[PDB]
Amino acid sequence: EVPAGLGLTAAEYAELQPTVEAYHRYAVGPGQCSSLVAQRIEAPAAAVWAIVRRFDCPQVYKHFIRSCALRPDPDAGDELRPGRLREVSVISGLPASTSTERLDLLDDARRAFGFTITGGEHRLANYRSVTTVSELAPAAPAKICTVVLESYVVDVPEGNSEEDTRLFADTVVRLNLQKLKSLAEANATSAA
Ligand SMILES: CC1=CC(=O)CC(C)(C)[C@@]1(O)/C=C/C(C)=C\C(=O)O
Repeated sequence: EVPAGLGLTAAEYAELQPTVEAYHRYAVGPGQCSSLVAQRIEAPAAAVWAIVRRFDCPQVYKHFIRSCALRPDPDAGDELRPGRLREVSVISGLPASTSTERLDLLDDARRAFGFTITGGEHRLANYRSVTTVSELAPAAPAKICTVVLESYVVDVPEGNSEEDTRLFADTVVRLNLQKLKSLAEANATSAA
């Protein structure tokens, strides 16, 4: 029952399906499309999640982001609560110059993250994203495998097709996850 084109095996998806059925699901309207991307990372689940949970600094693992600035505190000092907004700057030439994104879900216990795009300069509208970090622990002593799942839903512009939009989003998402992998694996190598 593994969704087509995912990148995860049957044994792996069987464990992750509760996390898939809980955090990654969407109601897709005629002018919308959704997708789900998986990334395997060889690194502890805490290290990967520690990078992902930082809403203030997405430019660390996110490929096309030159700089980012977080909006000042509406009465929350030490912790980033859901409802916070950030303003993201993107490299030149891309469909988007800049984006304003809001924190939707941050759960440290269940290791789930999410955010929505409100406004800015870009073609993609109403982009909702959910990122979960999951640990697959072998009963016998094997290497560490952490699986990151990131799903989204987005509106398709009237001039753009569904593939062209989805291919673009999948591309950005995977470059983000490949960087997160590269980063967390280099950090997990030096520590022990
Ligand atoms: C790099 C870039 C180019 C655009 O045209 C749209 C937008 C500004 C939203 C974007 O930041 C896309 C970000 C995506 C798809 C996922 C994310 O970051 O989690």
